[PDB]
Amino acid sequence: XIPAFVKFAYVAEREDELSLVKGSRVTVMEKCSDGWWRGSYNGQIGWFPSNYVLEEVD
Amino acid sequence: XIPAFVKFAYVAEREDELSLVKGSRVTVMEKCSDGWWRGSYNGQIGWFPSNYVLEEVD
Amino acid sequence: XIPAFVKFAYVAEREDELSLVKGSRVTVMEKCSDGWWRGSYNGQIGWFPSNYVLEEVD
Amino acid sequence: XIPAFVKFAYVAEREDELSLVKGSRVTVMEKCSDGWWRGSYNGQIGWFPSNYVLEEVD
Ligand SMILES: [Zn+2]
Ligand SMILES: [Zn+2]
Ligand SMILES: [Zn+2]
Ligand SMILES: [Zn+2]
Ligand SMILES: [Zn+2]
Ligand SMILES: [Zn+2]
Ligand SMILES: [Zn+2]
Ligand SMILES: [Zn+2]
Ligand SMILES: [Zn+2]
Ligand SMILES: [Zn+2]
Repeated sequence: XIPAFVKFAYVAEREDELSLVKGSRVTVMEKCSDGWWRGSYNGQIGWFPSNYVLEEVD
Repeated sequence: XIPAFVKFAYVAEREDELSLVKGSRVTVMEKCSDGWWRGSYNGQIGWFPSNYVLEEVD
Repeated sequence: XIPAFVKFAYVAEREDELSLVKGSRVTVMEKCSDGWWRGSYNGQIGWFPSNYVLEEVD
Repeated sequence: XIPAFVKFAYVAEREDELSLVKGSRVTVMEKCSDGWWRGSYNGQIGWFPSNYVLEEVD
């Protein structure tokens, strides 16, 4: 599975979305061609807009 | 928007799924990395598993 | 199935939501305890917040 | 939040579904008029069909 870093804060707006905390690491489980990604953070799973994060370049 | 052709029949199992008629042409609007695609057929819009279809860009 | 009248305009904000036009009639197919309802209007199906509509009293 | 007890085992068939262990207690957070309920069990959150469970308010 694929890690990404939160560049911008995101407050979940629907119950199946994941709130993103600026500076944290999320695990991306799934990508959609429309730019919504599904991932996990701190025991929570859900959808977020991909342009709030940047995939880790290791 | 992209055409795909139905190889195997698929009965919608959830309310947001599209039933696929064998041999028919569907318009794929969206693709997700877990193999679910979203498309339309004869007025209807829904998700379906991509291993039941075959993409065209021929 | 159960008709309702749109009291307030709603512009769909996710792809599985239904835009509501002020004054139109929607068919409600499903209600959720959190207040999201699923219905159809003019060949479109999707979710909307129930407090934008009023169930028809006939 | 409301307890329900699992009568029949259920294997999650979609990524947003909850697997139900027979005999276990789940917390139902939400109910939809088509018979899908959303609940939690041992850290996990997901949808499941309500005819596999039995509500308590005893
Ligand atoms: Zn927004
Ligand atoms: Zn999408
Ligand atoms: Zn790194
Ligand atoms: Zn199936
Ligand atoms: Zn998926
Ligand atoms: Zn809103
Ligand atoms: Zn809900
Ligand atoms: Zn009337
Ligand atoms: Zn099933
Ligand atoms: Zn439903």
